[PDB]
Amino acid sequence: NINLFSSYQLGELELPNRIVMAPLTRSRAGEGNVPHQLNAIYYGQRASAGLIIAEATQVTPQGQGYPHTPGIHSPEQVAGWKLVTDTVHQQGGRIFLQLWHVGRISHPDLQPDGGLPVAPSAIAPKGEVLTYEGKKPYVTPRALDTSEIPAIVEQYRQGAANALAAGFDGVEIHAANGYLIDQFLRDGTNQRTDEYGGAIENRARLLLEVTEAITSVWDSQRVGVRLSPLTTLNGCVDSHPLETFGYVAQALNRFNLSYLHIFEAIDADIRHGGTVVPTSHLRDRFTGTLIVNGGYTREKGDTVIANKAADLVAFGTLFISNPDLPERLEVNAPLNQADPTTFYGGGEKGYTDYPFL
Ligand SMILES: Cc1cc2nc3c(=O)[nH]c(=O)nc-3n(C[C@H](O)[C@H](O)[C@H](O)COP(=O)(O)O)c2cc1C
Repeated sequence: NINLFSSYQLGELELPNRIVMAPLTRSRAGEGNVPHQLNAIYYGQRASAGLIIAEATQVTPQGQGYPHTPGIHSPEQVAGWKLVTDTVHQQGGRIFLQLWHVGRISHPDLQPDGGLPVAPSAIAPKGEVLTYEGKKPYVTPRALDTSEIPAIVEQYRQGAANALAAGFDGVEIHAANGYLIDQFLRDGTNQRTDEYGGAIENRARLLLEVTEAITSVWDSQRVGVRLSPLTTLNGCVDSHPLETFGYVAQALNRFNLSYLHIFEAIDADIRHGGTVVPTSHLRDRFTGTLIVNGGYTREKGDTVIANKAADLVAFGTLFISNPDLPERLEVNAPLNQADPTTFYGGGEKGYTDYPFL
């Protein structure tokens, strides 16, 4: 009778419970997009998680899309992240870094030399993007040349190598929420006519090449992949999500990965006649560890573990406000209410000052 509090063997790591801290952008990086002591305190406070997945962290300068997110491309960033991994390990926790490239979801003001964001296809996102000077309209990204795809893969490989030097326990490839890899996956954002567009094997190719490069740096059971099959975030939608995401789930088996992590869009059920990609479909086609996420509670997490629908359950919002979420869920304590006004940017307030039980 396994439940959220059951231990789990994730490759060589023994997780003390099945509760994962989802990756959460908090936009509190210092100069040079470098993590600092306050970020180490924040993650250390949450080290009772079975596994922490750190916030999305750009693998290269062009992969930044929002002010003050941390990177994993410079020696100063590695040193700052080692403060974080040192603290988490001292607290007896485990932490993976989520490796990011935002693709088109950026602005020239955040790019080297004020250049265009890059993407599979030159299709502007709708609406506005935050810059240092304030909100501005998006521009149209540059479509990468076929010859530049190896450079993207190499940027991910280097980000993964830097994460290894920073003392992480593993890495998660951010292939969700409409960022660069997801832009290639989904046909709403990828109109390419080379071997990276069109057929599903072509749209999946960037993710698979990135995965192969990263599993050349890390043992493969320390590499996870995140997908979000039915999100509409960032204007990124696929026309045949069951076929697309079911193909990816099966295609990842041969890499012997740490896990596949699914963020189940919060409106998946109401935004269709029903969910067009039940997670069961992905559970059936990926044979490894499955993390599920999106609106989970103690009740719902225990149910999915008991029914064998998932192995691990990641919590986002609740881990912002409850540093000791595992203990609170275990003893059925009150939960602190998250304050969205301090999710992104700032200092201690709404970051390290949510109380323990
Ligand atoms: C403030 C905030 C920042 C987030 N940043 C990231 C991120 O860096 N990477 C990611 O893959 N998802 C990110 N997400 C999505 C969360 O990981 C999670 O999937 C989502 O909030 C749903 O889970 P929940 O209902 O447990 O919060 C973020 C969500 C929030 C609320």
